[PDB]
Amino acid sequence: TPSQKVLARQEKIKAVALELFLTKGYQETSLSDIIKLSGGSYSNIYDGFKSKEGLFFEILDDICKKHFHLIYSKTQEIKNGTLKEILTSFGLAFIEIFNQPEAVAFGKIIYSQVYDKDRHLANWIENNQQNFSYNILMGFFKQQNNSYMKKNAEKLAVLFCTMLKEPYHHLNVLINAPLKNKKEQKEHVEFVVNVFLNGINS
Amino acid sequence: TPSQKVLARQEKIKAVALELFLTKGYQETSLSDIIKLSGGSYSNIYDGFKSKEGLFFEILDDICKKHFHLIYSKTQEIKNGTLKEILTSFGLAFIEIFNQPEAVAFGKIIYSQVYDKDRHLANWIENNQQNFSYNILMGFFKQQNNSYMKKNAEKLAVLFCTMLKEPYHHLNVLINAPLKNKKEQKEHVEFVVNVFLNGINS
Ligand SMILES: C[C@H](CCC(=O)O)[C@H]1CC[C@H]2[C@@H]3[C@H](O)C[C@@H]4C[C@H](O)CC[C@]4(C)[C@H]3C[C@H](O)[C@]12C
Ligand SMILES: C[C@H](CCC(=O)O)[C@H]1CC[C@H]2[C@@H]3[C@H](O)C[C@@H]4C[C@H](O)CC[C@]4(C)[C@H]3C[C@H](O)[C@]12C
Repeated sequence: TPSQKVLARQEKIKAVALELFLTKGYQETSLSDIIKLSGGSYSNIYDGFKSKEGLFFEILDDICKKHFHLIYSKTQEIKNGTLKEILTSFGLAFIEIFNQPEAVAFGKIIYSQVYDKDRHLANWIENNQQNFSYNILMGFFKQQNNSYMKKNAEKLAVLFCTMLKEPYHHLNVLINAPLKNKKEQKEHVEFVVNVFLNGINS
Repeated sequence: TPSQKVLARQEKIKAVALELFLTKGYQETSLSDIIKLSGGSYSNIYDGFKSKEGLFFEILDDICKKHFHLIYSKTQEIKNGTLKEILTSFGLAFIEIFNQPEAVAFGKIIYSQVYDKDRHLANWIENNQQNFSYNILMGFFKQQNNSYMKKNAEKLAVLFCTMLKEPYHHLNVLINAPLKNKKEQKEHVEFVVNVFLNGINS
């Protein structure tokens, strides 16, 4: 199929771009480096492919796609679980994802574009909001028969993700702070989930 | 006094460096730009002054100094306040600080050094840990007659700061997301403080 061939060609460009970002560095690599090693599989493929910035985000697209399904799965298959159980389910999958060297390596690439005048990053977030994981949590919240939970559902989703993620991913990215091993991951999830549901007065 | 003169000279270099970072851009400005406009007030002042990186952190030093005292004040003068009251006191001062364009402008400078091979940033955090604000919260926690609060005091301090700060400062920095106006600041503090103390089951 001509369509399959196109997709295959696209997966080729991105795989090259990725290997360069990883091998040579994001800042070091120009589009042309990408076109050269993509050989006759480019010519001009240009839709998210006009710049190395677009390619990175086309790649990040895929990664976030795979992140969602994967978190949705540990979630989808739970037996009428309590809030606690779906909360710690999501948590484990979420936190494991952000303690992979890949989370950090892409993290660094994003942080480095802080002075991008082209603003590819703003567009990406502005136009990929539906594909973020917290929409899963936000979804379970509105299901709950709690007016507080239902009216604050989005803010709560973001708040819980942050609690699990936050000082830590940021320190990983900026100064290469060590990742959490699964034991630590589990610990922190229980910890956060408890404060979150029950608060510290107890 | 010769010492006063030295300090004055130092405040001159940093004030120049700051104006350049703000006016010309951090990445755009080299040490020499700083030395030229500092005129005869440099020659080689070199202790945190050997690089533009050192100057930035010498400046950040001062800013974090002023941030601490200021937060300590809204805190220090409270009448045997409940955890709630010192929590919302700290919160307001903390969150107001991070919704100033200055927080964001320095935020951008830090994020941009993600590929700094000299690692000035790691040293700065590694060697300025005592001067961070959460040490204030960590301090009130250990005072509380709660074994949970006292044994987790540090993790709780960091956790509360994060809840107030986190998706938001990060989005401010990377994509220039809008700041919170004081009304929104207050709202978010009450919100966070409540989940934090009482959890969402209620
Ligand atoms: C918290 C909120 C979205 C909640 C979430 O993590 O799903 C904000 C905070 C930082 C933003 C994130 C990052 O700066 C970019 C990240 C890329 C990751 O692989 C997933 C999305 C990603 C993490 C972004 C999604 C979303 O805009 C983030 C995560
Ligand atoms: C949360 C924890 C420290 C808690 C705190 O904010 O006081 C971590 C997260 C991000 C780190 C911070 C930033 O990347 C650098 C920030 C500079 C700010 O003006 C104050 C400290 C500052 C904010 C850093 C202090 C500390 O290492 C931070 C804040």
